[PDB]
Amino acid sequence: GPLGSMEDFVRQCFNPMIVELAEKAMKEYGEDPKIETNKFAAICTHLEVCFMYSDFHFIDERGESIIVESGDPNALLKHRFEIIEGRDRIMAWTVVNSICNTTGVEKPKFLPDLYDYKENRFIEIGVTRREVHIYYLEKANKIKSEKTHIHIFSFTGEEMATKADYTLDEESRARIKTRLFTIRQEMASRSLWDSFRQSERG
Ligand SMILES: Oc1cc(-c2ccc(F)cc2)c(-c2ccc(F)cc2)nc1O
Ligand SMILES: [Mg+2]
Ligand SMILES: [Mn+2]
Ligand SMILES: [Mn+2]
Repeated sequence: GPLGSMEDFVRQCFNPMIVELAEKAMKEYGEDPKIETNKFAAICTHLEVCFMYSDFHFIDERGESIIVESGDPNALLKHRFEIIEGRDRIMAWTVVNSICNTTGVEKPKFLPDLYDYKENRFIEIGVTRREVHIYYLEKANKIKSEKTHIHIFSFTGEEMATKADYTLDEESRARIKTRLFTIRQEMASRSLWDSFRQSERG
């Protein structure tokens, strides 16, 4: 088929909010979305996964965890996850330090992606175009902590998580996997997938 542009793909297939947050993150770290386009798409994909991981998960009146998949969460409910990824540097650390000083959970030395109020731990989300075990070890090596929980997804449906503790039910994780499959399939239709896959480094 005709070769599409990654710019077009990102703008067509991600919510404008996600795209805007990704552009802002790249600007902050000194890279141009129109030049490092595979990186741009990876940032959007990862941000979306972070959002999808948190979506629909609340804590109820009794203080335990439930899923409300409809946009009418009753007002006594609190979000189960705090989302860190997508915030600018200052705000991200502001949220992390808050959680930490408040819970006694010690401060991570690198920004994690989420905080889980049910399991009382930070989470690092990975999304990899390579094998999940190799990417898990890479993430883990920036952590000598042992406290930040790691959850890796690949575009082929494999996952790896710290202590084989997957945190979420099968259906929630399946939503994420389905979305990654869709992203892969659409990129492939535009002849962008091979390059995007091959461009991952570590
Ligand atoms: O797990 C993560 C991966 C990335 C990332 C690394 C390399 C890429 F090519 C793309 C994404 C990021 C990340 C998010 C925003 C940003 F500006 C840079 C890296 N975050 C994360 O939490
Ligand atoms: Mg970030
Ligand atoms: Mn992150
Ligand atoms: Mn991450």
